[PDB]
Amino acid sequence: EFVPPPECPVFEPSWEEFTDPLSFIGRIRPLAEKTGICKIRPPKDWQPPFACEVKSFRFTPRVQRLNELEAMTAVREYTLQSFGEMADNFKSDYFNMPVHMVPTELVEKEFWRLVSSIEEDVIVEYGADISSKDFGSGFPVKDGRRKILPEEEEYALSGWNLNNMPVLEQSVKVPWLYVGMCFSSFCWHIEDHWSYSINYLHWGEPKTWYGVPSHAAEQLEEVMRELAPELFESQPDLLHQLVTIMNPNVLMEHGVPVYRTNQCAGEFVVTFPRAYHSGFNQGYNFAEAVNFCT
Ligand SMILES: O=C(O)CCC(=O)C(=O)O
Ligand SMILES: [Mn+2]
Repeated sequence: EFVPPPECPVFEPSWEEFTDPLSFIGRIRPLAEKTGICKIRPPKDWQPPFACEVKSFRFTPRVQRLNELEAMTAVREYTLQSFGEMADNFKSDYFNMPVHMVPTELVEKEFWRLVSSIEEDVIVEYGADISSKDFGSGFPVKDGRRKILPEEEEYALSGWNLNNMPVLEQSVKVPWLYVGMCFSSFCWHIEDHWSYSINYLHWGEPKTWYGVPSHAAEQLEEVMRELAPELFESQPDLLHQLVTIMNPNVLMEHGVPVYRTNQCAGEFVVTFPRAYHSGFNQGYNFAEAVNFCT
C-alpha cells in the first residue's frame, strides 16, 4: 500500500519570466529549495523541435533488476524505434491494457511493490547516461556544419536549451540523454559538487520524480546507513549512490520530507544543490539533463 508523497511545486512562468532561466530559478528559490525539486512548464507556444539524428541512433541499454537489493538478503542493442516497440510491448503486456491507459499511480504502486518483491522478478532496460557529443543533443544546436531550420533558430539560442546552461564551476560538460521504458529507474543521489541539475523531457510518457530538500540530506544519509545492506555500509557515497534505492515511504516514516511529481513531455525538472532525488519512467520517453552552476 504505497502512499504517494505530496506534490512538489509546479511553476508556469510567463513569457516575461521565461526569458532568463538563472534569473527565474533564483526567484523561485525560497520555495523550491524547501522541496528539493520543482517542475517548470514553459509557455505553451514554446515547443522545441526534436533534433537528434534518429536513423543512426543506436545504443545498448543497461539492464535493471528491480529487486536486486532484496535478492541479496541476454543483452540487446537497439535503435530508438526498436526500443520503443520493446518498451510499449512490455508495458502493454504487463498491465494488459494500452500503454496510455495505465494510470501513473498504478505504475507507481506496482514499481515499489516490485522493488521489494522477492517472489516475482522483473527486469527492464534503460538507455541511461548517453552522451550528447556522441549522439547529438535533443535540442537544436548551432555548429557550423550541422544545420538547422530558421523556425528552430530561436530554440538553438534559447537559454532553456540545455546546451546553453552555464557549466563551468569557478575556481583559481555536455548534456546526457536518457531513453526510458516502464519501470526504468534511477536511485537516490545528489549531483557532483552539489550542483544544480535540470532535466527536460523531450517526448514520451511521464518521468516520476521524488525529491528531498537539502536541509534533510544528512537525515536521509543516516536513514540509508541504518537500513542499507551491511556490505555497502562502508562504501563512499559516490559508489553507494549507485545502489541507494529506497521506498520514499520508508524515508517519510523516519521524518524525512519527500516530494513527488510527474514530469510530462515538454516540462522541466530542476533539482537544487544537495537535493537528493530518485525516480522511474512511466513508459517510453526521452529526457535530457545537465549539471549547471549558479
Ligand atoms: O532521468 C534519469 O534517469 C536521471 C536524471 C537525473 O538524475 C537528473 O536530471 O538530475
Ligand atoms: Mn540527478
